[PDB]
Amino acid sequence: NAMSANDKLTILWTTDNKDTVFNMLAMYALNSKNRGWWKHINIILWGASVKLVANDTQVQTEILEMLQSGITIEACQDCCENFGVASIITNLGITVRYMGIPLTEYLKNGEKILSI
Repeated sequence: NAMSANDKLTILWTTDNKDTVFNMLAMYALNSKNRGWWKHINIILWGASVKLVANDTQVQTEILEMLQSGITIEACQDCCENFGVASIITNLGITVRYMGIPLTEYLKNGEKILSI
């Protein structure tokens, strides 16, 4: 059946704790992608994290490196619109879309999801 069933990691990134963002989340995602530990890595920006990414240039630098490595990053469009940052987030190369259906599907499909 499925040809990639154990090859994708999803991270639900809600935290705005910079220590955890830099030293756990970005470091593991980048190394995983670059070394082939995970063939596919998707990061969902939803919650306090959306404000952090919009406002913090050091975090933006990490976002750009992650995107360059082939990690996909999508942000909750409701959050982006409520916080007034959709243009900023889109301009970083992050996909902005309504996230309710996607998250539901990821969970229903039995994805491996680290909720940070």
